[PDB]
Parts: sequence; structure tokens; C-alpha cells
Amino acid sequence: SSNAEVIKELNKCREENSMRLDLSKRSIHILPSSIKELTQLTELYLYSNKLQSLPAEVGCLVNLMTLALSENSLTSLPDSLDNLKKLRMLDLRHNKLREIPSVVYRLDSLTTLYLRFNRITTVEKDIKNLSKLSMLSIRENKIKQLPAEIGELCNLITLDVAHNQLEHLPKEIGNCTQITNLDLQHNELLDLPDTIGNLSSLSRLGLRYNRLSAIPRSLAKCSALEELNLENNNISTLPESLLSSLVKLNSLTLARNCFQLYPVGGPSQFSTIYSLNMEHNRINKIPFGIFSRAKVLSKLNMKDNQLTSLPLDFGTWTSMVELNLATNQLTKIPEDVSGLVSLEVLILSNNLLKKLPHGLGNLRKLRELDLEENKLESLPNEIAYLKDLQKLVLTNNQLTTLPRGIGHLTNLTHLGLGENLLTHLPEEIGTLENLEELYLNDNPNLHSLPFELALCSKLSIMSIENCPLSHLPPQIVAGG
Repeated sequence: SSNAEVIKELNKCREENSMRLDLSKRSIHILPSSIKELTQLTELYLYSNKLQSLPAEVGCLVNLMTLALSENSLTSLPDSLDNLKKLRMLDLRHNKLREIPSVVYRLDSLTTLYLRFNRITTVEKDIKNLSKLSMLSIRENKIKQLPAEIGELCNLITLDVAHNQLEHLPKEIGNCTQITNLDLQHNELLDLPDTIGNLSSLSRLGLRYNRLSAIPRSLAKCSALEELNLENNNISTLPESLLSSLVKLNSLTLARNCFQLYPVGGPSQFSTIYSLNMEHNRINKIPFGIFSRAKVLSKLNMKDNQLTSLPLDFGTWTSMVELNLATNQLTKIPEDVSGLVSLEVLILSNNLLKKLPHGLGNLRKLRELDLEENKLESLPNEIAYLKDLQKLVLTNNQLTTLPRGIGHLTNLTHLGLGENLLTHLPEEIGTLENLEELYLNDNPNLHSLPFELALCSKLSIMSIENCPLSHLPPQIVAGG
């Protein structure tokens, strides 16, 4: 920590002729100029210190291949670092850099450059000198525009320009053909250049939280695209051939968009995708046979949509494991739910369900049933055969009674019965051996509770607030 301890480590490093010097986390404000003595240094780790700048003597370390300067207070770098002709990696993350130091632009040997979490406002056109760059990270800065000279970085594999203020992308981005991972998320991007299709090797593209009104049809050429996330944009429609041309798509998120209706396209749209997320949209209906070819589709999320009904082929989604139809206007859920035999998670919150179908009993794989904010007056007697059910949330409903035999749900750990009309609770509540949480709050006429609740060995959390109840099971440690 002290300057004497630093000089010891420098004399250390010299004694064994070590190739690596790790002066990290020593709170060094000013690095000794004696660092010039150690010419054999291949790696210099100076991260997590208080360095406002670097001695020009570091430029004498000509065999330096890695300079780790993350988590400092660096505002500038000495032009003497031009002599670091072998430097491959420059880590300048978490500093106070309001611009890239001019010397960096002359270090053409750089292959990986990390500038994450700074105040960098502009990227100069001299960025073209760093053609050997394989990874360029300028995430979390204040870059409003990227120079067209970005296209001369032909060897770029990864480009992180996320969390900036980019309003457009230079069309010359298409000249970086080798880009596999491109993150443009959390910008103010209004459009994408048609030249994005020249990036034939694009495997991961981050577009969430921008101002994109549409997607260019040229994105179909990026067939290697595994996941496409368009979250939080102004996109209302998709190119007709886009989804079918992206043969490698395993997940597709159009959440927080202006989508009035499902994307228009052929059957190969959802053929290959495993996850499908359309929450917070204005979709009015799910089409018949939209998931005919979608054999691998496991998860579907239609939260906060304008769905008032479900299709006649609802039961055919046998491959559906997780299903989220919350914040919709569904008046009923048909008896054809017996078809989704593989359905594990079912979310029907914030809807208008008055009853539940008897075909729900066929759902022997169901483990999570969220029915919060509905008009449920009763439950089915076949609900007791949902032996795999672990979480049952019935908050904000009109339930006066609990079906007989509910105690056979021995795997149930969470039972949310708050804001209901329950007058009584069955003595069969005690055979719920694994019940951990029981929320009975806001039940106006819940006057008595069964002593058999004491047989719930795992019962840890209970809520009887706003109930005519002053007594608790013995296993419950109250907070009053």
C-alpha cells in the first residue's frame, strides 16, 4: 500500500525477473518511476488503484503485452506509451476518461480494447488505425455518433456499444464482416442500416431498449442469429421473410412494443424457437395453427395483451411447458386445457375468470397455478388430483369455500388465499405436509381456524391480517 511496500514489490519483481507485476488494490495514487527498470515485464496489472495518470516510464516496458488499468481515476495516458509495440490488451474500464487517450489510437498492435464505464463522448476517425482489434468494448459511455471509419476494423469479432446515446449506426458497419456479437442495446437508435445483412456471421445481436420503428429485411441474411430481442421499441410489424430465414432462432422477444397482431409469415416462423415472449403488447388474438410447426416451443408469454379469447386449437399446444396469459380479458378457459398434458407453469393473473374447467384435473404435471385477480366463485373438485402442484396463488378472488380433498396436494408449499370470501377452512388443510407459506389475509368472515393446521410441519409464514382471527398455529412465530 505505502510507497515503500510498492518499491519492495518492484525490487521483488526484479530479483526473480518475473514477467508479471500485480500492483492491484494497493491504493497507489502515483506509481514510482522506477518501474522503468523492469524491462522484462510481459504483464502489468495495476487495476483497483487511485492512478490519475501513468508515468511516461511505463513506455519503456516495450515487451508489455497486457496492461490492466481498470477501476482507477485515469483521465489521460502518456504519449510515451507509443513504444508499447507488443501490447495486445488495454483494459481502461471504470475510469474518468472523457475521451479515448490519443496515444491509444496509435497502438495498432491492440487486439482487445476495453473502455467500459467511462465518460467518452466521441470516437475519433483515427480509430481506423486499430484494425487488428478483435474486441472493442465502449459500453456505458456517452457516445452520440460512431465514425464511418468503424468499417475499417475488419477483424472485429465483438463490438459492445451498449448504454450510449447512439441515434443511428454508420452504414459502414457492414464492412466488419467477422462480427459475431454486436450489442447496441440501451441507445436511442431510431433505425438500423440495411448493411446489417453484410454481417453474415452475426450470432448475437442486442437491440433492446432503443427507438427502432422497424427492422430491415436485410437482417434475414444473418441466418446464424440465435436469439433476437426487440424489447422496448416502437416496432409494430416484422419483415415477412425474417423469422423463417433465421433458421437458428431459439428465442424471440417482442415485449414492450406496438404489436397489434402476431407477425405475418409462414409456418417456419415459430418452427425452431424454444421461447416466445410477447408481453406488454396490444395483440388481440392468437391465430389458429400458429404453433402447428412449433414442436419445440416450450414457453409462451402473452402478459398485458388484448386477448379476450383463445383459439379452437388451444388444446393442441402439447409441447407447452410454461404459459403466461396474465393481464388479459379472458372470461373463461375452455375444457380443452386437458390437452396441454406437459404444461408445468400456468399464469392466468389479472383476468376475468369466473370458473375453472374440469379438464384442469388432467394436468398432472402442473406445478404453478397463479389465478390472482379473478372472479372465481368456486374451484373444481378435480383440483385435488394436481398432485405435482407446488404454488397455488388465489389472491383477489370470490372463494367462499375450499373444495373437499384439497389436502391431497401434499407437494404444495405456497397457498395464497388472501382477499377472498372464505368463511371456513377445511380440516384437511393439515395433510398438506410440505406447506411452507399460507396467506389468509383480508378474509372478512374467517372466524375460526382448524387446530389440524399444527400438523403442517413446514409451515413457516402465515398472514392473518385483516381477519377476525387472534390465534395462530403453535409452529408459527408471529411478528407482533
